[PDB]
Amino acid sequence: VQEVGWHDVAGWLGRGGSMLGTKRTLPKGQLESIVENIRIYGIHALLVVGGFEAYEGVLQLVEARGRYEELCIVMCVIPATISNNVPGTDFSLGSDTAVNAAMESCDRIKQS
Amino acid sequence: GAGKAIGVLTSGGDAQGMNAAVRAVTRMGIYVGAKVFLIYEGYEGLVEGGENIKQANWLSVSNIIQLGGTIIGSARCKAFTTREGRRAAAYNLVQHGITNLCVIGGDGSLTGANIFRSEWGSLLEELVAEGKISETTARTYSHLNIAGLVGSIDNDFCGTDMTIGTDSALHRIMEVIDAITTTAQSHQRTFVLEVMGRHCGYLALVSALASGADWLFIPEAPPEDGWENFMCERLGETRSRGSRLNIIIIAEGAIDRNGKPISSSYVKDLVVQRLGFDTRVTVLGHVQRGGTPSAFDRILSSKMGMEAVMALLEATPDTPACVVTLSGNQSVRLPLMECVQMTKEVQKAMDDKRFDEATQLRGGSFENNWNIYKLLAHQKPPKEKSNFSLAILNVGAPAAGMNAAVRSAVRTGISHGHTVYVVHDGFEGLAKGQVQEVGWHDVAGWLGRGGSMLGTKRTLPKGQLESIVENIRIYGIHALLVVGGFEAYEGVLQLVEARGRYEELCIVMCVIPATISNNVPGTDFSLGSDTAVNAAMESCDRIKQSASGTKRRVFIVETMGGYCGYLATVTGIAVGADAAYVFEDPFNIHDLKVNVEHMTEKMKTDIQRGLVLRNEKCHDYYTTEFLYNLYSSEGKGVFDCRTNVLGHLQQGGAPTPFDRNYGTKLGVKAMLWLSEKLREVYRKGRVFANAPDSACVIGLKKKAVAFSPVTELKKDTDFEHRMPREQWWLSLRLMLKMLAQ
Amino acid sequence: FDRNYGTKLGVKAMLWLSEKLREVYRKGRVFANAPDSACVIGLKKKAVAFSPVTELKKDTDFEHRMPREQWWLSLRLMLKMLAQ
Ligand SMILES: Nc1ncnc2c1ncn2[C@@H]1O[C@H](COP(=O)(O)OP(=O)(O)O)[C@@H](O)[C@H]1O
Ligand SMILES: Nc1ncnc2c1ncn2[C@@H]1O[C@H](COP(=O)(O)OP(=O)(O)O)[C@@H](O)[C@H]1O
Ligand SMILES: Nc1ncnc2c1ncn2[C@@H]1O[C@H](COP(=O)(O)OP(=O)(O)O)[C@@H](O)[C@H]1O
Ligand SMILES: O=P(O)(O)OC[C@H]1O[C@](O)(COP(=O)(O)O)[C@@H](O)[C@@H]1O
Ligand SMILES: O=P(O)(O)OC[C@H]1O[C@](O)(CO)[C@@H](O)[C@@H]1O
Repeated sequence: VQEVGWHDVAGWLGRGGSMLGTKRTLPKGQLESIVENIRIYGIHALLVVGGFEAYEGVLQLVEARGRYEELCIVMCVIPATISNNVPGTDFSLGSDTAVNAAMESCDRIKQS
Repeated sequence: GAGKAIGVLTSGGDAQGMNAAVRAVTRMGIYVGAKVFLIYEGYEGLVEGGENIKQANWLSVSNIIQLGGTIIGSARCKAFTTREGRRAAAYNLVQHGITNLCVIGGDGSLTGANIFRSEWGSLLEELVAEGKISETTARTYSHLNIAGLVGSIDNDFCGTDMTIGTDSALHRIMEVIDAITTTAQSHQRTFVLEVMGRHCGYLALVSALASGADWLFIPEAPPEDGWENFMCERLGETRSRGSRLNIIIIAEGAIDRNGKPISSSYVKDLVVQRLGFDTRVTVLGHVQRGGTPSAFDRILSSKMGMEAVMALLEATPDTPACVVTLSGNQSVRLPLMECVQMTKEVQKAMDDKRFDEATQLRGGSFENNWNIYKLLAHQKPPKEKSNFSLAILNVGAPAAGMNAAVRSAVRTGISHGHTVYVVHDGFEGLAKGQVQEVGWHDVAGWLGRGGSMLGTKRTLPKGQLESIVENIRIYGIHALLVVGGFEAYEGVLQLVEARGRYEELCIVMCVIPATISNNVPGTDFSLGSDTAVNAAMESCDRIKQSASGTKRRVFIVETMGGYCGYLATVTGIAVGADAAYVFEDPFNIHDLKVNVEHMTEKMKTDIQRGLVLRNEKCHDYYTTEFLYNLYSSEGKGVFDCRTNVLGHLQQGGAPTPFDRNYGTKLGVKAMLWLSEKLREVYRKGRVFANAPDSACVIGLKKKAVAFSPVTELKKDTDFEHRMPREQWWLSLRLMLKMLAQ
Repeated sequence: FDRNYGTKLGVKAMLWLSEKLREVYRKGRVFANAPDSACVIGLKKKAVAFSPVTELKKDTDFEHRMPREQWWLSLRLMLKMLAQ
């Protein structure tokens, strides 16, 4: 974990993929370590932008509140995955680029 | 569904409750279409035969249910032991055409009955051989079927949870001991009471537990060597440290480690010699075998007699002899020889000094009760000194036995080293502070006081939830043992839903259901309903006596109980009411017309009286005034009617021994569970209980305790009518209806 | 061996089952709660033994469905040495 400033994220608008890096890991395997990092840094909100595994992970943190104390923390998901499969959203962030790439690939195949 | 005959007889040691069993057996047997014979004197009249036996109708067993003992004698017999008496009895039964025989009595009568069944065929062969009876009659009556009821106050029969008449004997013991405790406290006299109990100390343990007696003698746990010094240590410790009175219970079958009997006279001589405390000795004698049977004995005996007749009807010759008993709180049916031999093996192993083997053979419930009483009796020095905190509240209406549960909760909490607080006036008081610490001696002697000493209210928390949060923070409470009624359950539910926005309410909560209506969910018998049923029983008995005096009269009794009709149903069974209108059984004008018609027909017979109950809110429109007008109008010319409202008499006076013991048991058990959760969720030196498992209702399920969580139960309650979705006791309404013509 | 082993296990398992079933019958109803009421008949190193089913749980790999330790691991040295 590291603090971020205003200039630290300038120019990242036009870069594909993810700059911070992403994973398919789920919290409940390492939930104790997540609790330790939330306490040491004293975090008070998680804006978990991601795909389906983001939704499932936030669900696990919600039900993890029953025993753990510092997971009483505001959480906000942002659905971003090409498949457009997170619930509660019609268009997920980043599916349009995927449809366009599929469109261009199929156009080239159709020409062949 | 029957075209055969039944025989009913009581034998062995008499115990109040027999008359109710005979009434239920007779009326059920007639209701199915069989022929019932009343065998006076038990086995003696059975052998004698002739006039001692007579066929009975619906009215032969009327106006006896409220009497103790038996009306048909139960005289002990000897000739039935010899085969000459058994063949004479078989001749009498065949001459009356009895092929099914329900025997009520102890283990010895059942043993003799089972032997008589085992040789029935040979006896009929002998009777045909001598020419007394024809072969065709012997072929018609070729088999005998048996159903046994354990009528005893000692409660030693191993196959049964509760034997017929033991609870009423505990009532007689409690009447006597409450009388003694007055003079004992007055003159600082240590008393010695000698209860009954052949070779089972169940009556002694239950009386001691329900009375807070300072020492007990029972054969299941004989006192260790040199127990006299331990007597001196305990009695000196209590009497020096505030104990005005002291009570010593002694079963008549008490023994030592060497099996030698310990005389009550030895107890008196020891206490006088070693301490010089002014003291006396008393033997309750045969008072415990008589009196008006308690409501539990009437209801139980009626149900068990019904089930016994059902067993006789559906039994076959290949089926062995069976006894109808209680497991948990239902009517199971067990084979006879297994329970008899189990009882002989236990009693013999006790005689053989294999005390531990007898302890496991009897059942763990006895040992758990013995351990609970030992813990609660005298103060052991605590050592843990935990950091937790407790606030025990009384919520709802006052109900007999709530003081007992609060007493056990405090003392069990102290034994675990908590810092228990008592909050007066429920959630209303907790909002206004009114919190004080409690010590061990602060709650002594509250076992035998009815109502609630701390005070109770119907207030719910959500109106003053902010003030509750302030008081939880300032006192730093870490658990709430909310003993109370339905409003307790709803209040704890509000605190659960309030956890989402308040950090202070992340607190373990344990409900204890205590309210007369028996309407909290997740519990079968709520603490303090038994005293209410008994008070309703006594009130209706007095009204029934008044009605029988002025012939041709009916009474409309409006019992309490909220929307739940447990109280109206069970008291109707316990007093033989003509009906008990209840919300759970919707009725229209046609049912009331039918009930009036039953009353019109019944008024032609000898029993020119009636009684119909009504829960206070069993119907939106049909008020008690409406029923009074209907019965009087349509019953014009044959009888008149009067109305009564058993108001807060239902809450009863002193708590009955069952409610006293049950409160003590729920207090200790809820405290052990609470001290389990309360440390299982300990983290960062603080408690954080937020899962739904942390808010429960300790309740007596079918077999034993179960801790159902509040949120799961939320789907099994009707908040509008304030009662659970499904109650277990609806089957009893069938018995109530069948026992009326 | 499989016919003999099947026959011998069937007899001995049935005998143990009848023994315990007669042991736990009391007061007219069967009631089997202790862990010894559920076991696996198996030929141990020497002869037959009845291991409680729950007690074996600490020596079972439910991920891969096999015991933690197996006796036949010594045979792998046999296989490798007998080959060049
Ligand atoms: N070995 C037996 N055979 C036949 N009947 C017996 C036997 N033992 C006891 N009884 C019966 O028990 C009756 C009364 O004896 P008792 O033991 O005092 O009654 P209870 O059943 O209450 O223990 C006797 O009349 C007898 O019929
Ligand atoms: N209130 C009591 N009533 C009857 N017997 C008791 C009572 N208290 C103790 N005893 C008997 O004395 C035995 C040991 O006494 P106890 O109070 O447990 O001291 P300790 O901690 O040394 O065991 C107990 O097992 C019991 O048999
Ligand atoms: N007065 C009563 N009303 C309703 N049920 C009762 C009454 N007395 C006893 N019972 C039932 O019979 C059971 C007998 O309890 P007992 O053998 O003394 O052990 P324990 O109290 O630990 O359960 C009780 O648990 C209860 O289910
Ligand atoms: O019966 P509930 O609804 O559980 O509440 C307990 C008390 O409420 C009652 O209705 C009595 O009402 P009040 O005491 O307020 O007059 C009884 O059922 C009982 O004494
Ligand atoms: O000798 P009795 O009249 O049977 O009375 C004493 C005995 O009666 C009993 O009630 C037997 O039913 C025992 O409890 C008691 O020991």
